[PDB]
Amino acid sequence: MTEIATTSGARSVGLLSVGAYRPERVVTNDEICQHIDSSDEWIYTRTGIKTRRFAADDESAASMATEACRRALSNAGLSAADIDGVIVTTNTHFLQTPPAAPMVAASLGAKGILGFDLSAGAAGFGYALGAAADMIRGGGAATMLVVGTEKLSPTIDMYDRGNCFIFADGAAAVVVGETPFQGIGPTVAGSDGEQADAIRQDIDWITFAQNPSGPRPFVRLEGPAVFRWAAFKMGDVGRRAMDAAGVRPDQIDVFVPHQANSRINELLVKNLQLRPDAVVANDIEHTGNTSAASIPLAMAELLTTGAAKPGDLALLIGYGAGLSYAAQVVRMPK
Amino acid sequence: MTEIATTSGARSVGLLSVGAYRPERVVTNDEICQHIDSSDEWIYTRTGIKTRRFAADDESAASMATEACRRALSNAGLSAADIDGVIVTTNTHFLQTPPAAPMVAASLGAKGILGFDLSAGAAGFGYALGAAADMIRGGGAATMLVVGTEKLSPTIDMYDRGNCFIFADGAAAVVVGETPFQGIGPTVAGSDGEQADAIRQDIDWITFAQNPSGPRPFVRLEGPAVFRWAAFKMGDVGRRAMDAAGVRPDQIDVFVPHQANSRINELLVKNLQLRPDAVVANDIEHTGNTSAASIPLAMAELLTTGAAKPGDLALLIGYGAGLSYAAQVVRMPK
Ligand SMILES: [Cl-]
Ligand SMILES: [Cl-]
Ligand SMILES: [Cl-]
Ligand SMILES: [Cl-]
Repeated sequence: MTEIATTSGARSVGLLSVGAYRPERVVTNDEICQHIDSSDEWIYTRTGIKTRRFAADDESAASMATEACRRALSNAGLSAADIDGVIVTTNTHFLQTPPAAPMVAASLGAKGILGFDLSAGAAGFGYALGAAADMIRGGGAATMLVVGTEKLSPTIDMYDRGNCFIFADGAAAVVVGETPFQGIGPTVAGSDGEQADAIRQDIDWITFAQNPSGPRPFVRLEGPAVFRWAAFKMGDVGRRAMDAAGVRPDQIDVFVPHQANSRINELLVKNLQLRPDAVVANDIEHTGNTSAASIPLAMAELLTTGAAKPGDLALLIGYGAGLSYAAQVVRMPK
Repeated sequence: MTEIATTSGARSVGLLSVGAYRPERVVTNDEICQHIDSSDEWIYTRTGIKTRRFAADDESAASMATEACRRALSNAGLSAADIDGVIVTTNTHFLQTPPAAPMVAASLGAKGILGFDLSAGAAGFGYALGAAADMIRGGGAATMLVVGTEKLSPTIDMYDRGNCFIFADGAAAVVVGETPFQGIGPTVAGSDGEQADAIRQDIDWITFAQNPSGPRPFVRLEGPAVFRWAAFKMGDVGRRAMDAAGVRPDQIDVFVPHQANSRINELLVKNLQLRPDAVVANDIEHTGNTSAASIPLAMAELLTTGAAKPGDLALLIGYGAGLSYAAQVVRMPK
């Protein structure tokens, strides 16, 4: 008889670049406060958000992903031909099928490359990044695109005084490939499925399709439940990720938690025992909560301002719907 | 520069078991023929389908996935405590969020384990299995559940003369873990995003939500286009998968293509130059096309009839929406 072959690729993998796409339209707190009894002062104090970007009607999660990938490729000095696969992570691709990944690949001029869509709420980026790293190390690919993208705005109920000022749109991609030294730490992930209702679409699409003249679905957020969970549990997740990467808290240069709420993230900083001079992502102020796109958007922001430098040691922690979390230590890209 | 650590897992990974859930309700060709001009004879001759199963109204992709996982765990002699992660592959989770994986995990009594949803049409199982193997070999997990699940019945237009008799419901799960010998070969995958319309939801959920007085969304299949692509291209994909696994066509005991159409799979059998006595999955006769669930359901069927034996060398080829494909050689589970 015979034995199935065992193969592998390059074990040392890193981020070669990040590229970001932020839709043109700025929406201020004042504009949001047209339909709720609140204020700019209240929203900012409670969430850290001042403005956010909304995509145009002719844009989609897929279209924004493609643009982010184009920019990541340019920032890496690479072309579509250099990519072996693409993982699209999103929760706002509004078709059951086909998946966005093949269309994104085709738009980039690499229609034939492997790829799929990964959905895990905000934790989607960490899972997709870990999955790309795993695939590359295993020899299934040499270089990959991982893109987080969300068009959340069409799912927002603008009268919902719990979340209409939270969610927003955008996309950001990383090129993942072989590096001289290890650039992506082990994935630390998990969930709490018992709190699946905390971030949800309230009416499923089929129930809706069978009663379309009735209420339509919107995203709902049980804010305090998520706040409590994230603020209390993500510190341990961070410690596990640093432990797995073999780094001490005081070695982290840059902290990039999912941009859910500034107060949650501030509490995490105070729990994580980072250096006083550690750089902390605050992209939320002008980006809001872009779920799956949040972390790569925040990474791009930090590099843009120069607050983060290429090579900086970064701790990434994604947390959100499903109650799903995913974290890893990485070295900052270009 | 601070160095980043790397974990390592098992070298030899395989399918420990499969578990299958087939919904109670049997739907005959004639019962489908009620809103179209066709016959049982025609459907069977053209597609290889005699009956299919429909899930009840109180069932979902997620609920079926859970039951399939329960059975897979039983068939492996394992409990939920033995599982480190779960990947749900589906294209019919009818909520943008939360993802199904955490709720499946919670239902099984392992609310905390890592997991995510992966969408790639019919190729989803191959991608998820590949990702599970990659994660385990990478040391991110030791044992995983990979479950393909589909509730397509509510997306069927009974007046669609091209596909109303094609799609169906069901779920099947595999336990993936360390094995004495190599059980999962290298992943071979790719797509054709230029043919993204071939299998699609015709109207996106948001456009639909904004126009309730218009048509509702249904799944559409450009049958001939998919037939052509699969019949002409999947042979090469199979040969690539066998080559990567270091096995010859004449060493394959079992061929498990996606159950899209019996005549496509018959053509593939001939093209692949397999042994005269090689066994070809034909679960489609009483299952129809269950997209992501199709391959593991077919595997379970072959094991049920005894056509496949545990340990048998099997070629898997998933082909479907997005135009996505994923293939690998595996050893059959229990
Ligand atoms: Cl604290
Ligand atoms: Cl989220
Ligand atoms: Cl069969
Ligand atoms: Cl499909």
